Amino acid sequence: STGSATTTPIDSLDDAYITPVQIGTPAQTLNLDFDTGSSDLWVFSSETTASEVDGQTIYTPSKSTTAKLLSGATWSISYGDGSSSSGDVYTDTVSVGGLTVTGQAVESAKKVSSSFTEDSTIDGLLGLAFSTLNTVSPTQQKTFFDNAKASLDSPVFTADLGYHAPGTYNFGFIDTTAYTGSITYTAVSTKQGFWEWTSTGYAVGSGTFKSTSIDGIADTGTTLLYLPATVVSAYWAQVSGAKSSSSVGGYVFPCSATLPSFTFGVGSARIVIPGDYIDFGPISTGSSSCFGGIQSSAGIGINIFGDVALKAAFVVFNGATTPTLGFASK
Repeated sequence: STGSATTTPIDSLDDAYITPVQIGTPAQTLNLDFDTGSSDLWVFSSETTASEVDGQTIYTPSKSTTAKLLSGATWSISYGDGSSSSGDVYTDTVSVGGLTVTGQAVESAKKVSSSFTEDSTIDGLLGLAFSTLNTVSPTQQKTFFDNAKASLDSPVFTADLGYHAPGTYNFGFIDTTAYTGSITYTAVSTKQGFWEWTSTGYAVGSGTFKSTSIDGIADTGTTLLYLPATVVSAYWAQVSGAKSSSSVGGYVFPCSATLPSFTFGVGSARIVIPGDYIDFGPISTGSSSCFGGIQSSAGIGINIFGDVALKAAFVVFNGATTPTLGFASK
């Protein structure tokens, strides 16, 4: 089987992308943030504290004839950005882009942190990291991809995120018309539960490529590109007036500046992030200080190839017995 769904930016900055997901019978369609950095499929629901719901579409298990409470199971998750959610668990039928999984664990939120409440466009998350990170207790649950992968024509999914435009998540096939050139595959470590890989280096603008190993994770649920402070400093040094601001929480630059591109290595191949993808706009409405899309990872513990990086590529998440990642230009 295969599936194919369009993913749409939630705002003019590409701060996140939402993909419609059909849950239950009759279908309830919720717009979920596909997140290759986590492993829980959780949703706003009829069980979420009413004061913590503000415009989201909710899943109501009682209205689904295929929903079944997963007796005793609870979940609680805290994300790298300090947000969190928790609740109980149903199994139900879940379909993405025509691909259907029966018995999928659908984590119903009873509580969500403020950042989720305040974002009316995201109705939950669909984790696509490895199932070892799933938070359901006492019986850990499988991700949608893990449940689907036996049925898929090929055990893969692809992320083709758009720059200021919709893109595509495909399951079970590689759309050879969606990219240019060839796909370069690179090794993945699953030891932390992430799509963790090692970039071969970087270049800033038209500068020379620096060969150096940069271990990091491919994370569709992170907006920005977080890299070691040495790399980030080398990038912003090429932007006149750019500076790291403790008050704002990272590198800012004059909105009048033209940003250089940033290149990252995938084996012997190179992915070029155009400079315009690194512009996240004014730090506050009307300000002439703009927020940079490449930031330091020093205070994270891990480098993160977020959407700024991934949207410059056609990315293959190969879930074969020995997983790999593939990157092509597009």
